[PDB]
Amino acid sequence: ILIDRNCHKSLTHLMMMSDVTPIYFRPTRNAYGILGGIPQSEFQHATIAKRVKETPNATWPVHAVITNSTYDGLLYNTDFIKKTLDVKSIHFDSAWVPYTNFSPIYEGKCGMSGGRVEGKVIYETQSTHKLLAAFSQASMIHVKGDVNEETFNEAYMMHTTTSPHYGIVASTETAAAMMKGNAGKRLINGSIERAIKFRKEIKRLRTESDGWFFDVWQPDHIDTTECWPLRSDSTWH
Amino acid sequence: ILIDRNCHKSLTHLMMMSDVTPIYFRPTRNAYGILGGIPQSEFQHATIAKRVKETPNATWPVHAVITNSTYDGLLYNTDFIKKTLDVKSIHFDSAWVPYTNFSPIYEGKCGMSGGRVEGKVIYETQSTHKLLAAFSQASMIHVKGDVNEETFNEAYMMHTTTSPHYGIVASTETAAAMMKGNAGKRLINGSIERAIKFRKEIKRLRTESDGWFFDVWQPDHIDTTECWPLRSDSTWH
Repeated sequence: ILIDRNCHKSLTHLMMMSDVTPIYFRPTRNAYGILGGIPQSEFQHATIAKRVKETPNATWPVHAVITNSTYDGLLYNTDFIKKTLDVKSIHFDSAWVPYTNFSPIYEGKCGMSGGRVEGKVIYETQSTHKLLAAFSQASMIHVKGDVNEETFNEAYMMHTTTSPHYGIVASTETAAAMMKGNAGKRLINGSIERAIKFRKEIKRLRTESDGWFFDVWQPDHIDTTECWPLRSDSTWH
Repeated sequence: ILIDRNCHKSLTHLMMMSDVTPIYFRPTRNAYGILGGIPQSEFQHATIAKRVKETPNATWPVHAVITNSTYDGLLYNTDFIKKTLDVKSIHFDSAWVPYTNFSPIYEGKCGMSGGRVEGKVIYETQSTHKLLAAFSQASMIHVKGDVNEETFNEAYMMHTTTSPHYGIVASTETAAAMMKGNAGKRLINGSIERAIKFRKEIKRLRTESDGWFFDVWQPDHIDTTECWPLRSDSTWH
């Protein structure tokens, strides 16, 4: 497998249950300690083949797991990933970004963004309770492609319980039901606009106050409702 | 004579016209360059007699000239001066404080404050055009005591012109006429209150702004309409 080093404890637990072998991706980071992302060089065939070559008992990876976004909300250019990562199944551990479909700001920024990619199956495992409105221990597995229906259904049956809490299930479905229509679009756009307005006054109060004040790790000029790209020609990140 | 070192060019010009001999008072000063005042030790008999003793061709002083206030508006405790300065005539060059009588804030802070002092004549030479409302080249000489009327009238006639500008004379009298009644008291109290309110916001804007701001050389807590005394237990001065 190609597992992100910026992973969860759950992926480590998975690797300890199953007889698999890793190549770890190498994310970047700043002096703050914010876990950034994997460079573009570590998704092409050359570096993956090299890291396969200097790993004992390792073959060509048959699966890839990527934390999209990171813990601090750094989305990837997932179209680049789904085009150039030459594995037969790419998994996006989108625990912190489950709200993706419900605003066109996040177009091209999840596993389910864009159409059905050819030759590989895209997994996305939105943690619905985290950022949407759902009871805890609620999650989803969205696939994109063709999978063996009975084998994958049996694998799903393998890890879940047999008598589930129907409150959690009803909350899991009602979370998506809160997002159909105009009310869900109004929710997502209101949340994003409120976040942007909070960001604008926290930078405003920084320049209004005396002495020190709280800074917020964001581009120096933000005034539009978009995912602000991290540019190499700036140094805020 | 006992002339303040914090003097005007006019007093130097006077000393060059007349065959007199000085003992110079020694005012204090801060690092800003603000001319402070003479300490209390240099108005008693011991230091004056000493400075007479180590000055050639010098006798006991028959006149004293004191700049009250200074250029930066530092009034003296003039009752101390009129009690302990043992000369027969004390002159206060009150060019910058002509408005003294018109608010009880300045009680005990001019030559004309208090009653007729015994044994000496107090002069005060308010420059009326400076802080009151009068045309330029206007001034007054207020005396307090008994003077030789014809000799002093002849000395006054000696330096003034013979055909004066009656606009300046009318403005000189109208400046005092602006201060009788309730209108003059309202003028002086309004000016002092406006000054105090300006001082309170300039210290307020200092703590409101970011980075540096203009400071104002005044006590850290001012909220009353009084001449704020310069205390040895504080360091703002």
